[PDB]
Amino acid sequence: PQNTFLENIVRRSSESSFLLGNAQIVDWPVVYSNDGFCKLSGYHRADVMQKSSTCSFMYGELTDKKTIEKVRQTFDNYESNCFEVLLYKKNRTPVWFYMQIAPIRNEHEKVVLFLCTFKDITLFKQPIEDDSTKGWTKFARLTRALTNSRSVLQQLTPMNKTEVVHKHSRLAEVLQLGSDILPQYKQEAPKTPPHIILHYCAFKTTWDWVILILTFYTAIMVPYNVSFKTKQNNIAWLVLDSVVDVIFLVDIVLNFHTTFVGPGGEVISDPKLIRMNYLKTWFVIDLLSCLFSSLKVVRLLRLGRVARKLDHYLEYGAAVLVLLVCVFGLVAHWLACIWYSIGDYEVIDEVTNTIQIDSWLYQLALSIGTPYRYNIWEGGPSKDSLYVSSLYFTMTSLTTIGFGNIAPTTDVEKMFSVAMMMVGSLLYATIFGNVTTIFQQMYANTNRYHEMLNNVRDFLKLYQVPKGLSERVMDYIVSTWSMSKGIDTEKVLSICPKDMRADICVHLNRKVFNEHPAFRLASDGCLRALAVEFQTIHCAPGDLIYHAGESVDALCFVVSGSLEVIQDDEVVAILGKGDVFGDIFWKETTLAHACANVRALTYCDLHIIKREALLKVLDFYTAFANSFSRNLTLTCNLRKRIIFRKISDVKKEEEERLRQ
Amino acid sequence: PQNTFLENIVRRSSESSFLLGNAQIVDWPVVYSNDGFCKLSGYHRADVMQKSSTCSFMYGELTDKKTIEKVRQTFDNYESNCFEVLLYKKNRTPVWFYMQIAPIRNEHEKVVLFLCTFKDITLFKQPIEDDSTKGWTKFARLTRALTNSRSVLQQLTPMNKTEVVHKHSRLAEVLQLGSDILPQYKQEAPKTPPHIILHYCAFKTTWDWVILILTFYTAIMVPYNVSFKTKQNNIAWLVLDSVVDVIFLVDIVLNFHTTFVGPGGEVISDPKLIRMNYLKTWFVIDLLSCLFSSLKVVRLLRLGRVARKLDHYLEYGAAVLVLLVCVFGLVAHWLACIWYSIGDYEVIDEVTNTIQIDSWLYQLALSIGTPYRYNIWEGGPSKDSLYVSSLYFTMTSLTTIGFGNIAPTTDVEKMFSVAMMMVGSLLYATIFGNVTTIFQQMYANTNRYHEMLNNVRDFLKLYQVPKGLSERVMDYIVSTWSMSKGIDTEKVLSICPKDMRADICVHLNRKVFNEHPAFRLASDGCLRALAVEFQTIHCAPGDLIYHAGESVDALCFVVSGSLEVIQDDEVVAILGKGDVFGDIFWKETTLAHACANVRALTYCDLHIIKREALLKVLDFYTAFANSFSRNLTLTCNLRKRIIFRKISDVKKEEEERLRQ
Ligand SMILES: [K+]
Ligand SMILES: [K+]
Ligand SMILES: [K+]
Repeated sequence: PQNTFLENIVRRSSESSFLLGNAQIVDWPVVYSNDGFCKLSGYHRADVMQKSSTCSFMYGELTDKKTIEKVRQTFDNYESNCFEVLLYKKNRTPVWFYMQIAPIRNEHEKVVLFLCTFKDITLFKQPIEDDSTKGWTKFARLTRALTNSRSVLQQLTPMNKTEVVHKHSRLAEVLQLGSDILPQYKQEAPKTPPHIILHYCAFKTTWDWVILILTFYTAIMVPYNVSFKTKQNNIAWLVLDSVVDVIFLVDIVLNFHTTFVGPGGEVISDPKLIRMNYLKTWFVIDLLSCLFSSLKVVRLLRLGRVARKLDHYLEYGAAVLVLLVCVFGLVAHWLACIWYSIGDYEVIDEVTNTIQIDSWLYQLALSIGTPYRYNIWEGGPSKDSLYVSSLYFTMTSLTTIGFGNIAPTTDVEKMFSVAMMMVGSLLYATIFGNVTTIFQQMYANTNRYHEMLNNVRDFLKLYQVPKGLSERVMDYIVSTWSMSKGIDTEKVLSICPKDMRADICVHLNRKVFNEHPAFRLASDGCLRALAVEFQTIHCAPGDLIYHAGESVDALCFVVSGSLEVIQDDEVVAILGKGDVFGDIFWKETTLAHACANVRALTYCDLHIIKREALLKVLDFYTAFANSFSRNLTLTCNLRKRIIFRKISDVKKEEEERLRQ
Repeated sequence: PQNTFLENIVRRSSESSFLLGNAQIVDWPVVYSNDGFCKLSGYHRADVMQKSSTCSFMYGELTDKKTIEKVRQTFDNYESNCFEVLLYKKNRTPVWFYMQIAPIRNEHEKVVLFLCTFKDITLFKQPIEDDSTKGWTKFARLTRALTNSRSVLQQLTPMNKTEVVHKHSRLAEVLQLGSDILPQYKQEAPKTPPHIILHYCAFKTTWDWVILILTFYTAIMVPYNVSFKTKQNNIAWLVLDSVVDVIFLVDIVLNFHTTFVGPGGEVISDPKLIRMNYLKTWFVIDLLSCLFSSLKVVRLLRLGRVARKLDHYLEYGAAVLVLLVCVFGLVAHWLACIWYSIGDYEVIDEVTNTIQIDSWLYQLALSIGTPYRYNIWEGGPSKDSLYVSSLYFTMTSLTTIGFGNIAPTTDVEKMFSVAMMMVGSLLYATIFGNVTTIFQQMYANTNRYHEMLNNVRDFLKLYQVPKGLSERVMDYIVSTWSMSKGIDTEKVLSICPKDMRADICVHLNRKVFNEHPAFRLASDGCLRALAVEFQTIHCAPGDLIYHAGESVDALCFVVSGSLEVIQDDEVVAILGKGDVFGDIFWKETTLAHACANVRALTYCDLHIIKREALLKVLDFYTAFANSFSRNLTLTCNLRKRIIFRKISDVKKEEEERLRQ
C-alpha cells in the first residue's frame, strides 16, 4: 500500500505542488506544496497548503479579469494551461503564475490523485500595488520580495544578462518532471533500480548454494594439489579449474548489482552506495583470492567468503549439523595434507644418500610390504595408500581414539603432534558440544511435556486420589497437550502489536463469525472489538458448565461437541453444533441463575464472551446492535423456567385419586 | 561533589566551630560546632548550633561594652581578631572569648564557606554573676563549671603551676589548624595520602600484567632447570634471572604503597592499615618465594601470587579460555618434567654397572637410533629430543588419546601413570566443562532469539494463519529483535534506583525534549516527572493507531516515520517528523472520539504519554503549564471534525440538478 508521493521524494525533489484531489464533493487535498513553502510562500496545514485541489482563500486582493479562472481552472484541468490567476503571496502584490503541467491517472481506474506538479511565481511580471511606492519599492525591489520557485535554480534578478536560460524552473521545468516523479498509485514493496537484483530472490539463492558448493570443492582440492604433488595429463581438471575460477570472477562482478541490508534493517537500493560499500568491505580480499605455491593458499580465501555469507545459512538445525560434520572432515583433510608433507620431507636425507628409518613413510612401507629401493630413490607406497593412511592417522588423532600403528617417532613429528593435539581437542570440544545442544533442542520441548505429565502423576499418587478422578485428569491433560502441542497463545499474542493481535484473534475464531448468520454486517470494527474478548474453553465429558452454582453471565457459542441441558435429572434440549445457549443481555439489563444443569456429552469446545464486554461493543456500534438483535435466536434460552412435565406416572396419580 | 567538612573529620578532629556561612540575605549556617557541643556547651540544631554564621540568640545577659561587636564581628571578618564578645553558656556568667582564627576562600570563587575554626571559653578570665556568691561558688568553682575547649587538652585549673603551656587549645591551637582541616570546597572522588597509588590506575595495571607474564615465565623455566639439568655458559639467562628476581622484590616493596578494598567495598587509604594488612596477609609467602633444589620449588610461589590476584583478571570470557589453555600447557609441562626425572633415575643401575632395558629412555634410544654406549655411561638422545618426547607422552596421557610408542613398563612408572591418569582426568573434566560453558554463554542468547522465532513460526503453522498475517508477524518480530537485541529495558530499569531510573528515562527520550520547542523552560523537575510516564511504541505499516475503535486520551509525539490521518477513505493531513498529534488536555477537561483513521505509512516510532499522567505534572509545576500552553501547536488536532469536501464530482451533481 503506497500512494507514491512521500516515501522517496525528500532526497531529490525540489519546489513543487503535488496536487492529489479526491473528486466526490467540492475540494479535498492539494497536499504537497513541498520543498520551499515552509512558512514563507503560502498558508499552513488545514488550508490550500493541504487541501482544496483547486486553490483559494489566499486571495488578499480584488477580483480582476485575470484573477478568476485561469490557473484556478488549471488545477482541475490536469492537462495543460499557461494563463495567470491570483493566489496571495508574501509580496502583497497581484500575484499571477508561470507554471508547468503534468498529468497521470491512477491504478484503481478512478481519474483521481493526479500529479499536477506546479511552480507558481510572483516576481517576473509586475508588482503594481501602491502599498509601498517610495521609488524602488515595488518596481526595483521586486527582485527581493519573492520567495518562490525563483529560489530553486535562478535566485537572481530576472534580467541577469539572461532571457531564456533562467526560465528552467518556471517555464522549462516540464522536462525535469513527468517520469521523474513517483507514480500516482502503486503497491508498496521493496523495489530496486533498473538492472538491480534483490538478495532474497530465486537467483541469488541458487548462486549462494552454487558458490558454497564450489568453495567446498576448492577447500578440498587445493591443499591436496599443493601437498600431494599432482600432474596435468588430465586436461579435464585443468579446464574445470578455469571454469570455477571464471565462475567466481563472474560472481565478484555480479556482486556490484545486488542489494544489502544496512543500518536499521532496510533493503538499500542505490548503485553508488552498493558499489562503494561492497568495495570497501570485501573487494581487496575477493580480488586477492580470485587471482606459485603461495598463490593457492591465497586462493583459499573463498572459504572466508562463505564465512562472511554464513549468516544466510544455518539457523535450521539440520544444516548446523551438516556444516559441523563438513568442517570436521575439512580440518581432518588439512591435517592429513600437512602430515604427509612432513612425512615426505623427512624420508631420504639429502646431505648423504640414505633413508631415515624413523619417519612414518618408512614404517608404513615396511608394514604394507612395498619397500623403498635404490638404483635416485624411487618405489614405495602408491599415492592412494599414502593419502588414505594420512587421513586415517589424523582421524585417529582428532577423534581421540589412538591406535599406534601410525605414530610420531621423529623430532618434528612430535612437535606437530602436540600442536595437532591441542587444536583437535579444542575443535572436538566446541563442535560436539554444539552438536549435542542442537540435538537436544527439540527433546527439550518433549521433556517439558514429559515433565508436566510426571508432575501431574506424582501429585495424583501422593495424595491418594481415587481412580476415576485420576484417570479423568490424565485424559484431560493428554487431550489438552494433543491439541495445544507446546505452543502457548498468551506469549505469542503478547509479543505482537494491538492491531495485529486483534487480527490474529479474529482469524482464531473463524467459526463463530462467518458461520453463524449473526456477525454478517460488520466489516472490520465490531469483529476486531469482539474477538479480543472471546475466550475458547475445552470441556471434558460430564463437566457441568452452568449448573446451579453460577449465574448466567456469558453468551456461550458451541462450535464442536454436544451438550444436553439437564433440568431436574432429565433433559429438555440437546445442543449440537452452531447452537448458541445463554441469557439475553442487550434488552433486559437484569440477572438470573442457572435454570438447568447443562452437561457435556462428548469433549466440547465453546467460545465464551462475558456479558459486560458484550453489550458494550454493540452499544458503541449502534448500527450493529439492531442486526444483532434481529438476527440472533437462542437455541436454549437459559433464562426462563419451562413447564416441564413427564409422560407416564400421572396415570397412577389419577389411579390413586380414584382409589383414595 | 563534596563540601569537605564531614567525610573524614570524625576520626582526628577535636572541639571546633567550623563556620560556613552562605552570604546572600542575613545569617545562614555556622554549622559544625563539632566534638564537644553535644548538649553541654550551646544550643541545638535550628539555632546558632547550626546557622547564623555570626552567632546570637544565646545571650542570657546584658549588653555590656565588650558584649556587642568583638567576636560577633569576628565571625564574618574571617581574617583575625583576639577580642571578647558574649555568647551564653551553661556557666550562667558573662562569657567572653579566647579563640583562634583561620581563613580559606572557595573553589567556585564566591568568598563563601570559609573555615573559621573557633574554640570559645568561659572560665579563664572571670565569673562575676551574683546568682551564686556563697564564697567558693564563682570565684573558685569557676574551674568546675566550664565544659568547653578546656575539656580537649588541659581539663584542669587554669593555674595548675602552668602559664602558657596550658594555652594550646584556646590561644595556641592555630598551629594545629589551617592545613590540618579539610578544604572549603572540592570535588568528591577516591583520594589518597601522599606517595600512595590507587589499585586501578594505569601504573598498577601495567605492573599486574607484567608480574603475570614474569610469573608465567618462571613457572615454565624453573621446573625445566630443576629436572633437565642445565648449565651456566650463557650468562644471558643468569642475568635475566637476577633481573626478574629484583623486579619481583621491587614489586614486594611497592606493595606497601598501594590501596586495597576492605569490608563493605570502599578504597582504604592509610599507611598503617595498608602496611599491617599486607604484612599479615601475604608477607611471609612473598618473602619465602623471593629468596639448593628445594629453593626453586619454594620460589614457585609467585604462581600463588597470581592466584591471589586472579580476581583482577578473568570475567571477560576470552581471557578465561586463554587462562585455561595456559594452565593446561603448564600442567603438561610439569608432568613432562616429572616423567623425565623418573626416566633418568631408572636408566643405568648404580649397584652393578648395567643399563636397565625396560625404562623409557632405553626404548626411546632404541627407536630413535642413537644408543647408549660404554667406554661412565655417556651418549644418547639429545636434550631437545628428550624434552619433546616427554611433553608428547604427557600430552598423549592428558588428552586421553594414548598411542603406546612411549608407555610405562617398569614398576615406578606404572604407579606414576595411574596417579597422572587420575589427576589428568579431573583436570580434563573441569577445564573443558568450563570451556564448553564459556563458549555456549553467548549462543545461549542467540538460541533464545532463535527459540522465540521458532515458537512464533510453530504457532503460525499450527492454526493455519493466512500468508499476509503470518508474513507481517514475522517481519514485526524480526524488526523488534533487530532494534532491541536481547536487551529488555524493564529489568534494567527495575534494578536501578528511583532517581537514576528517572535520569535514564530522561536520556532515553532525548528527542522529544531538546528537539521540540515546548519542553525548554524545565530544568530538572518536570523532565524527570514526565519521562517516567512516556512510553515508546513501534508501529508496523498499515497499523491503525487511533482509528474509530478508541477515544483520544494520549498526546502522541512522532519522532521517526510518517502517518496520514485518513478521514472517510481519504487523507486530510500527512504527519512527518517532530509533529505532535493528539487532543488538547489542559484546557477543556472533556472527552471525544477518533475523528480520523490515522494509519502508518512506514514503520513508525511514537512516544505516548497518557492523559491523566500529563496534565497532573503541569498542574503541579504551574510555572511550566503556562509555557506548555503558550508553546505547543498541535499539527493534527484530532478533536474537531473538519469540513472535508472533495474536488470534482459536485460537477455532475449540478449537472443532474440541471438535468432532473
Ligand atoms: K593405543
Ligand atoms: K583413547
Ligand atoms: K601399540
